[PDB]
This record gives sequence, structure tokens and C-alpha cells, in this order.
Amino acid sequence: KKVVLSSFSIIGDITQNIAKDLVTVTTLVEAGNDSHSYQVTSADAIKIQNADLILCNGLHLEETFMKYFTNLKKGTKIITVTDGINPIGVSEDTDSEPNPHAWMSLTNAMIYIENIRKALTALDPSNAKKYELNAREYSEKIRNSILPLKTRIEKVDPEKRWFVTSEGCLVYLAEDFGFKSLYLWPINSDRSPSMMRHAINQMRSHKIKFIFSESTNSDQPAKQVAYETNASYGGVLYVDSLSKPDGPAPTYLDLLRFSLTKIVDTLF
Repeated sequence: KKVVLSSFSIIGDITQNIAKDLVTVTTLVEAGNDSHSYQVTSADAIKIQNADLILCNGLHLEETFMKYFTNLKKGTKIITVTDGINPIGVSEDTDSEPNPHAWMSLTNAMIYIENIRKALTALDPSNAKKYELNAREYSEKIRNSILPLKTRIEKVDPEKRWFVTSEGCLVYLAEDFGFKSLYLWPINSDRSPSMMRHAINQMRSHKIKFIFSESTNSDQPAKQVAYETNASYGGVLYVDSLSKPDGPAPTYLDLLRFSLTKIVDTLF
């Protein structure tokens, strides 16, 4: 039985929905750890040796630990599951490092699924028909949950078309749904007084009503910005990790559904 190692919780969960126990799906950066400067342990090195296939986000998400994906089993490939997603830069002034949060998008969910289906199929071609069926079922499951939220979101008045967050975690969502985005820092692990100043100025300027924080960072900056802008703190979104199993976002679908529900509930 083949072993497929995903770099972090969100990719592991996607892969499990496509493979459904045809392969053993493992995860390196488990829920509640952050990929940036993640410490690869000796146990983790066993996971890496066992892998017949390694599934990464790319977009620099794994940059601090790519070096551990060495001395690999013969034949074991590293697949970048964001292949075909046009990157959005960490420059809020659009050349720069890529923003890794491509999974926060309905369109991109379908691409992650397709790239994983394709890699599973190449790895394990005798199960092609099964991965094919499973990938379609899963794609449909996500569309069925998430599209009605999009449909509601799209009714927002053009002037209120802003997703404002702490980390730059919704830039791909913004692009997918036709919203502008504002944030305080591009990626959590640093930080910038002038980016805060800019956000405050932009919110005042466009009468933006809400700003969110996220499940792996502090709410303090968002609340401070809300105060300085006469805006409201919108609460906590789940974007960078699955939650714990008894939390609100224990699967990738549940993560998308929770966060986009909270967004639409805040906008309307």
C-alpha cells in the first residue's frame, strides 16, 4: 500500500477525500503548527522516507523545510499542487515573493483537487477509475457547499466589496470573487507599521466596515485598527490550518464553509 505525504493539514484532507483509503495519507505539518520555520522532527524524517509521493503547496509555503525532502525513496516525486494557479504577489503594490494562500478560493479548490487526482493516478494507475470518480464527487461536494455562499457574497454593493484581514490570507478569494483586499501583513511569521497605517487610511477612505483576524494570529492589531477606523472587528477566520477535530474547521470543506459563511454574515 502506497504512502502519500502531504506538507500540511489542508492538503492532507483534500488528498484523503480523493484517495479514500486506497493509499495511506500522512501529513508533515499537522493542524495547529505553522509551516513557516516548522521544525521537522526525527519522526517526521520517517514519514519522509516512507513517502511514495510528496504533495506540497508551493508558492514558498514549504521554503524553510524543502531541504528535508532529500535522501528520498527511489521514484518518489515532489508534486506542487498549485501548478496552474497564477500567483499573487506579497507586494500590496503590484515583483515580489508569492502569497501562498491559494487554497482560499472556489476555483482553486478545483485545481488542488485535479492536480492531486492526477498525481495519485500517475503513482497508482490501477486505481485510476476510482480516483477519477472520487475527485468528481469531492469537487461537487465543495461546489455544492460553497457556491451558495459565493452567490450571496456577489450581491454585496460594489462599495462594500472589500475583504480586510490581519494576514494577507484572502487575496486569492478576492480575485476569485471580484473583491478588493486589504491586510496588515502578508504572511504571519515576521512586521510593518506602514502597512498598518496604509490599511487604516484605506479603510477610512473607503468607509470599510469590518476587519477580521485569523485562528493562528493575534486579534489585537485588527481590533486596534477597527478602533482607529471607526470600523468593527469582524472576528476570527480559519485560513492557515484545519482546526482541532472538535473545532469548526476540521476539514478543508468545513474551513472554506466556516470562513466564507462568517464573511458573508459580516458583510450582510
